[PDB]
Amino acid sequence: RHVRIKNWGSGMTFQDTLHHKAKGICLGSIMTPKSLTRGPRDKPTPPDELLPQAIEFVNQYYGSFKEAKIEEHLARVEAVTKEIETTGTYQLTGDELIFATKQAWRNAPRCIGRIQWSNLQVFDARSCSTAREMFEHICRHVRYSTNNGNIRSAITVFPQRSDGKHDFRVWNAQLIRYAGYQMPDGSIRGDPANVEFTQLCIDLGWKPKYGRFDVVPLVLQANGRDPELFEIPPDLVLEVAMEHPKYEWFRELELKWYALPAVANMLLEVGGLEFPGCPFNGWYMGTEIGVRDFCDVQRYNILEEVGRRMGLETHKLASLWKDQAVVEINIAVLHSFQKQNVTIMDHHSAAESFMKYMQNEYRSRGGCPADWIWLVPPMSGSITPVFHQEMLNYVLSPFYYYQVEAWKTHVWQ
Amino acid sequence: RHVRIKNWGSGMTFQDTLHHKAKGICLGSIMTPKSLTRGPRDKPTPPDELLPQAIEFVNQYYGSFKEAKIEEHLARVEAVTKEIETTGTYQLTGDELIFATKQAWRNAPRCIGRIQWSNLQVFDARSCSTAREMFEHICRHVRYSTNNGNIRSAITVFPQRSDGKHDFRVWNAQLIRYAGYQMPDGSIRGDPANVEFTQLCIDLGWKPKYGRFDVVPLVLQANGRDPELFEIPPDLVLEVAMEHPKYEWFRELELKWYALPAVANMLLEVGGLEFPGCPFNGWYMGTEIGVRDFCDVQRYNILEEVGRRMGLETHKLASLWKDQAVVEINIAVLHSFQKQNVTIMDHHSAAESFMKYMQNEYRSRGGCPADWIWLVPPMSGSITPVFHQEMLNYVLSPFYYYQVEAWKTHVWQ
Amino acid sequence: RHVRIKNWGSGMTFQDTLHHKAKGICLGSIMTPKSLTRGPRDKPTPPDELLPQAIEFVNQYYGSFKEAKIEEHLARVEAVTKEIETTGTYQLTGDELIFATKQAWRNAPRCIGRIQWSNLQVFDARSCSTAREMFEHICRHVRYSTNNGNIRSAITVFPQRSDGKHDFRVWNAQLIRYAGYQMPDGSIRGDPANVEFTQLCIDLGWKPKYGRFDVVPLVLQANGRDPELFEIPPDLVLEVAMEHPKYEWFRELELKWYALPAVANMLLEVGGLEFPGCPFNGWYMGTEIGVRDFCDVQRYNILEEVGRRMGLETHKLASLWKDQAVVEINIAVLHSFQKQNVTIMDHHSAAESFMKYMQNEYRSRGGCPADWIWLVPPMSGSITPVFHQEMLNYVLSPFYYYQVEAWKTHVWQ
Amino acid sequence: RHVRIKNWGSGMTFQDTLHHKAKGICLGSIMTPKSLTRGPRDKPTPPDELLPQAIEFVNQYYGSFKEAKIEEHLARVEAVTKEIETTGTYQLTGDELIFATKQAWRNAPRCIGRIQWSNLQVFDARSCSTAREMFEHICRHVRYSTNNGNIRSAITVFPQRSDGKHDFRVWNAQLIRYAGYQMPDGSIRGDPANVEFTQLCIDLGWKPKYGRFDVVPLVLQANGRDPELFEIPPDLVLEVAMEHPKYEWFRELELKWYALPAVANMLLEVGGLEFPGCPFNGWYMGTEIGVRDFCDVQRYNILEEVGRRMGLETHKLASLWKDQAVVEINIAVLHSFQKQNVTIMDHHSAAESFMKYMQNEYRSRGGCPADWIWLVPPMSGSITPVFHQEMLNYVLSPFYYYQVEAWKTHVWQ
Ligand code: HEM
Ligand code: HEM
Ligand code: HEM
Ligand code: HEM
Ligand SMILES: Cc1cc(N)nc(CCc2cncc([C@H](CN)Cc3cc(C)cc(N)n3)c2)c1
Ligand SMILES: Cc1cc(N)nc(CCc2cncc([C@H](CN)Cc3cc(C)cc(N)n3)c2)c1
Ligand SMILES: Cc1cc(N)nc(CCc2cncc([C@H](CN)Cc3cc(C)cc(N)n3)c2)c1
Ligand SMILES: Cc1cc(N)nc(CCc2cncc([C@H](CN)Cc3cc(C)cc(N)n3)c2)c1
Ligand SMILES: C[C@H](O)[C@H](O)[C@H]1CNc2nc(N)[nH]c(=O)c2N1
Ligand SMILES: C[C@H](O)[C@H](O)[C@H]1CNc2nc(N)[nH]c(=O)c2N1
Ligand SMILES: C[C@H](O)[C@H](O)[C@H]1CNc2nc(N)[nH]c(=O)c2N1
Ligand SMILES: C[C@H](O)[C@H](O)[C@H]1CNc2nc(N)[nH]c(=O)c2N1
Repeated sequence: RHVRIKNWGSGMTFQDTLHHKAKGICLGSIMTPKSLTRGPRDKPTPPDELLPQAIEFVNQYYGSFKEAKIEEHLARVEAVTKEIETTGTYQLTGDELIFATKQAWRNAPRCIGRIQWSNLQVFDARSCSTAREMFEHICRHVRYSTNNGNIRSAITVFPQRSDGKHDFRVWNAQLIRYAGYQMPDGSIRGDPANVEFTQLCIDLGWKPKYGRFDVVPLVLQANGRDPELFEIPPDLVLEVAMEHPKYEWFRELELKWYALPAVANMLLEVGGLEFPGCPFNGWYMGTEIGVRDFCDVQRYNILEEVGRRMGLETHKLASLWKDQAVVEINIAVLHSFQKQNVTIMDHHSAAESFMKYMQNEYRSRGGCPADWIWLVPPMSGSITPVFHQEMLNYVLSPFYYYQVEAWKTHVWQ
Repeated sequence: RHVRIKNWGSGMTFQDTLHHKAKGICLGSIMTPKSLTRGPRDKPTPPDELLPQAIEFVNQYYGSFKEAKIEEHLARVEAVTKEIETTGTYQLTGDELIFATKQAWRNAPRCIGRIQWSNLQVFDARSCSTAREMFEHICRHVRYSTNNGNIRSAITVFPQRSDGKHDFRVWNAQLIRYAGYQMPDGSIRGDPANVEFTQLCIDLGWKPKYGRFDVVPLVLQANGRDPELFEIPPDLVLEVAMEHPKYEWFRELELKWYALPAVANMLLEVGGLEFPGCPFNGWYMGTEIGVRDFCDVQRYNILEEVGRRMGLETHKLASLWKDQAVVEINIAVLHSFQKQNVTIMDHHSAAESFMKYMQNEYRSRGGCPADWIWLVPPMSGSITPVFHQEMLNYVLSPFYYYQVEAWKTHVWQ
Repeated sequence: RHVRIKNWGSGMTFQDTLHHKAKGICLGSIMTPKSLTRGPRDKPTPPDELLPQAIEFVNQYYGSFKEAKIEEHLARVEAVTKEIETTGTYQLTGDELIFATKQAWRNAPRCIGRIQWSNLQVFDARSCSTAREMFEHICRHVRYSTNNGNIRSAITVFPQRSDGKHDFRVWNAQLIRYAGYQMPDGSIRGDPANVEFTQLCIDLGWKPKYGRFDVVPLVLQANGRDPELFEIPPDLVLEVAMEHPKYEWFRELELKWYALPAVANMLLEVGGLEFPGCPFNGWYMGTEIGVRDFCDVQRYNILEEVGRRMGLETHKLASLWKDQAVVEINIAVLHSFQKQNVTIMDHHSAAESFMKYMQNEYRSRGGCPADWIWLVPPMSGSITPVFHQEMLNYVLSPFYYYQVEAWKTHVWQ
Repeated sequence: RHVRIKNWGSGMTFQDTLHHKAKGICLGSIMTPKSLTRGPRDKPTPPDELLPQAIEFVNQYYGSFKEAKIEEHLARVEAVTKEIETTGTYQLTGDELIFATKQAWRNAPRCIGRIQWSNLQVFDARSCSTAREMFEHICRHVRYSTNNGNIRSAITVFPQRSDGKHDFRVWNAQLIRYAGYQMPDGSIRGDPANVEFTQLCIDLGWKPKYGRFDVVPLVLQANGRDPELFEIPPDLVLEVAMEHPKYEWFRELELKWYALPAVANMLLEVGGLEFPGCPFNGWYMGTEIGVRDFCDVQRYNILEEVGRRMGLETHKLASLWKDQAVVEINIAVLHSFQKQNVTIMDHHSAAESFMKYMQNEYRSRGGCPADWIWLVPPMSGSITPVFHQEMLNYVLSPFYYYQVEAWKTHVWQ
């Protein structure tokens, strides 16, 4: 049974059926609902409970293939059953893992970038062992993805959970993020969103360097142990200085940003197994840096200042000065990234492509999970076509769930 | 059960309890869910189930007063219970109404303009009997709200619902909307969302004027009977012609819009009762006209034209040429409404005043129902505090529901 | 002894030999130098001193012909001597007259229109005797030249002056002009520059209408007699109402002007004869009305008002507000004229057309008399080629001279 | 004898007597006429042709002081007479020079700045001895007058002409001026009026830089010797980059202009002495950059382009596009110089003051020598009072004369 949804802009309608295949988990605009969280545990998933899911994942994987693969399918099911019954858990083939990481992306309902899903570099780092080693893998990763400014998407997978006590985790939210500091006059220099995390880093040893853009160290957690700190060697963090193609004074704001956006603190779910260490990256969309990173009040908040030097009437709020200023900032980001041969995509182009993605999804697998709230751009929203797209939002499997900030639960062994 | 609600903008965090007294009706971004609709009926609501709700609301009414008048309260509940007795339904004092309209405004979650909820003008018209009287009651409503420039808000309540066979309802979307016509060569002229309806109007005998800004006539329904067209007198329609502070050429586009946004076809629910005609108006928000009306591909869609006219790089999408037009078009709208002294609200001031309201509502009733998707303005979203506010969405009584539009069910006499 | 003459704009460089013929009469920018006036006299030009000037002209006339008839040159030269000896004066042949009016035009150093000179209607009114009769020829001239808006150049020539005591003249500076009146409160209303003359008319019987554009009557003198008033029928007075093509409000200044510019008060000198009655007209140049008639402080003086009305910064001198208004008014004039199918020439075309003329003159007769001060338009001067053209000013024969205005010398019967 | 002259705008007339004192020298609109030029010579000015002129000046000087200085005056008259009897020439006191330069400024009849005359830095450089020494002096002068943007007027005076074989002159017509080059395909780059000169320096060994705004070298001539080239230190050449305050695109024209207008190539006459080296500067009038430098066909010629940039009907003349652009360019010039904090006066302000200057001169020496052709701005002429003022032109003494340009008449060592 089918659910009707309409693109009010084109009149085109899809019939969504893939929903009636969803894990059945209005908590309305909540950023991190419980429904999308996967907490810690501390005994391994009951093996009885894991079995049906593993058959289901094996079944998904095999029915992904061009011709039927009967022989090897039946083989794999038996194989997997025995493995769980005898060992409590199971291991997945090198391929299975590729397929899952790609599928879980495809299933991520907040990612506008999804047209790229079939195209994802998969770093199998499951046999990883000290934080020493986690750090090395993460560099192998950043080097590949930064690709001399021609960003590519890639994922690095650290060994499954077992226990719920021997977790491999990156504690940082993103691989590369700017520090933020509470200054003695009560003011915040740096990135206010990160005041808390940086404190943690300082507490754990890091020398606080008191600057607008200091890159915070990796906080790496091997086998559930206490975390250890590593600094990403600077020449692997690729950055872009902001300038504006018309306004000189832009350069004087002395603004820059990193090229590579990588989520680190999220957990991957596959046929019942959980990986709490999987950092993945794509490339940036204009507005993320422009609108958010630079104009959000709780991030860099450069909006007021720019209005002032565009000489706008920053006091009559009705003059739309704020909107003008946003747009200039956003041109500046794109322009800088282009003037520099560093991959980046504007929100219009993104949305356009997402519409094509959404189209083939319905055409090919009967559906497409999507968070409208997340997918419609932080700026000039109803000008993009996704704005007028009725969309359904649901949890499939494989899937990327958020977990609980690691420090919130860790026991300092 | 108290539910946590954060404003990632400031940090300020609300507790929410009000959700609990919501007779609890992911249908994600669906424009009109069945959840939010009030269908047609052919019998009157059963004695049995109409009484509990009748009581419910009288309760609300009284425990909202100066203090608490104890036996108007038992003598009003005496009244109602014995009123359902002898004709199985009931009346509301010329005054329980003033309350429930103001209350159901307070309760409509998509309205960003709810700081003004107590400042409403109630036009009692529940006695009214030809459609041609409906017409006059509406023109009172209009001349009043238009107020020669300075807009005030008003609702007009028509007779409730007996058999359902005898409904009083306006078929229009809003009172003032522009007609849309499908031209000989297949092209469209006017407001293209309204083609549909303009068509219907013509079939009911309206002479089409084949013009971009023609005001479509009222289609009116006297208790059940077929509908009759009455055109509004042209000088009860206040309109603003568009021009730009900086762009003399903007006039050349010859664009204008109406002063007054009113909603004809929603149904009010009050402690059990249903009123299928209750038009209500407020004043316009900048974007509704600037962004939405003018820029939407399925509306006037002038964006391409304005960018040619500002000579931007209208072929390189990533030049943000779209985002600039949209700003400039909106300054035009905002500026034109000041130049001709007509109440208008830019989307910032709206947002801010909403945030103040939302704060009040959580302070004084422990909850504020809000549909994030509708409240965040259609341009420059994240530059308005509401974007960063987590919100809960729920239906209370009294409430304004959408109906299936008359022409689709109404049995043709 | 040719004089070098450089056009700094082009670099092109003429050699003037025609100044050698100048009757050799720094009076820098004086509007009416003594040497361009022909005063009254009160005895005929002495037979003696006239004779050579008559021959003079005669050779110049015949030496003008393509052909060259020697025996007619002699026949004419003979007729003339034998005419001057016996009458004391001579008579021009009809044809000689055409030639002479045309030549004096060519010889008018202040007239940018000269490209047109070979092409000019000549009305012979030398046999005229009553003032009423003068008035008839004049309306013939006006209907002819007005030509339903397609203006044509023409001159009407009244009886030569005989003894200086029997002059036929028009006292009016121009055939069509608006009255200026001195109001009781100090202020002036109408054409301030014309208060003076208006007064005289009132004095001779005319009823003042106290209106901004009131057409003054004709003040006509027939051989010596006190002048008489006739009003040109409103039908022969073609006018144009100013509107601007972007500013509706322009029409609110209720401005108009007349289509026909005719100098009436000047004196033609041919071969020692003086005709002090000879009005001639051409078509208007934009700027004459736009810059001069409307913006001269001592004329209609509308400039400040057009300023306020356009919204410019009219107390900051440096804002160039004075210069923007003058451009817009000047457009209104051209626009208005086009709009009503009435010949008008803008000052740019005029400039260029003069340059083509000047150059032909240098080619064909070795010189071209030219008053730089009068020829360079009253706005955007250096933008016209005549500005960078070095010129010589000098008096040839025939020639149009200024006269001492009649009322200043006339003795009244 | 008195000479009456009218201001047609104001009605006001002066009578002029100062002209009787003019050393008695139509040479019509000639830029650089014989009568205002001052020959080279090869003998000293014969002593007793000098004498009457020396007494004359000495008389003027003492006559300038508020209270008769009888003794000191007589002393100086004999002083001088002796000096001439015995040396065949004379020196003038440091003070007399200060007085002369100012008087001669007052007497230069083409300078609308003259309102300032009483107010001039006078660099005595009469002791000067080499071309290098000349260069030294000229910098003192530029750093002084440039005065950090706040322009001040100054004159530097090099040693009087002796036998006029040992002249001291700067061959450059102005101090700072841009080179103009004739490019290989005959197009002209830079300042086309300046081509032939720039070629001269190229030939005296300047390395041509082939840009738009190349500052030319100084061509210096000491003691009649051949000249030598010096380049002004670039940081003494203050320039203004041009931007319109409404049109961003203006900045894209990439125009700038120097801040200091200094005339070198003129000769000072005082009491029969000739100074062939006296460079003077004042500050700019808007128009001479905006209208002339930027719009003359023979200059930077931008008009066509700005027209295109502005959407104007550059193909239909009568649209007055040309007039509209010349305005905006001019605004840009003033606005640029104002924002960059550099003295400039606009042509209305200029003219309004000349008018006060004139009116004082009449009040107080019975005259004011004025070239109307040069005084009336190259734009909106009629809109400035001077257009309407009849003015007399004549040569007093002291006086700044023009010279045969040095390269025409230099005996090449
Ligand atoms: C072609 C490259 C990609 C682009 C252009 C892109 C674009 C985006 C953007 C703009 C967001 C929202 C970011 C924000 O709100 O702060 C997002 C969210 C997300 N994307 Fe992507 N994406 C890309 C690749 C990926 C990849 C490779 C994965 C993992 C396989 C992924 C999974 C997600 C997830 C899980 C979110 C949720 C955001 C959160 O709460 O942190 N995306 N994507
Ligand atoms: C005080 C003036 C008012 C302002 C400024 C205002 C503002 C707005 C805005 C901007 C919208 C969204 C428009 C759209 O998306 O098409 C809206 C929708 C709405 N408002 Fe208001 N409002 C006002 C008065 C009222 C009143 C008097 C009522 C009823 C008593 C009301 C109930 C609603 C409802 C139910 C909607 C949803 C409309 C729909 O789905 O068609 N508002 N309001
Ligand atoms: C094609 C038609 C003509 C045009 C466009 C034209 C243009 C002009 C203009 C623009 C002026 C200056 C007006 C002012 O500043 O007051 C002028 C002055 C003059 N033109 Fe013409 N002209 C035309 C025909 C004639 C004719 C037919 C004659 C006589 C044969 C003539 C002789 C003069 C004279 C004598 C002046 C100086 C008049 C004065 O001081 O009032 N022009 N002309
Ligand atoms: C307040 C300062 C001054 C201003 C604003 C000013 C303004 C002007 C202007 C606009 C011109 C016409 C320039 C042109 O068409 O190229 C001019 C010409 C002239 N001014 Fe000045 N002036 C100033 C000071 C001086 C000084 C200090 C002198 C010499 C002492 C001077 C002597 C002249 C001379 C001789 C000319 C004739 C220009 C030529 O053909 O080279 N002015 N002045
Ligand atoms: C794969 C990828 C691609 C891309 N273009 N951008 C990204 C952005 C990742 C990111 C960076 N900085 C902040 C965020 C989000 C806030 N916008 C993370 C977040 C924060 C919070 C408080 C809740 C939540 N659910 N998610 C996400 C990831
Ligand atoms: C009371 C009031 C105030 C105000 N400022 N603006 C308005 C706008 C009313 C309006 C005008 N034009 C179109 C609409 C709605 C779209 N936003 C119509 C609509 C269409 C559909 C398919 C669903 C829906 N729920 N509503 C609403 C109403
Ligand atoms: C034949 C012709 C053509 C044309 N296009 N314009 C005209 C303008 C005639 C005109 C109209 N209004 C005033 C004037 C002149 C000043 N502009 C009159 C005049 C006045 C004074 C005080 C002195 C003088 N020499 N000339 C002339 C004539
Ligand atoms: C002291 C001073 C002040 C000021 N505001 N402007 C100036 C003008 C400097 C200047 C710059 N470029 C050209 C000129 C003159 C053109 N108006 C040059 C010139 C050329 C010719 C051929 C003749 C002539 N007499 N004068 C002058 C000087
Ligand atoms: C499909 C999607 O829900 C639809 O385009 C909605 C989105 N948000 C909106 N928000 C407001 N305020 N008004 C609207 O019409 C819409 N349209
Ligand atoms: C309250 C609300 O959920 C929150 O501010 C969200 C809204 N939508 C978003 N959408 C994206 N893509 N990224 C964000 O950070 C947010 N913030
Ligand atoms: C004083 C000066 O001669 C007078 O204002 C002149 C200037 N130049 C002119 N030039 C033309 N063509 N017409 C005029 O009236 C004038 N007026
Ligand atoms: C030919 C004419 O004299 C030449 O183009 C003059 C005109 N008037 C001028 N007036 C000023 N002030 N400066 C100039 O260069 C000129 N040029």
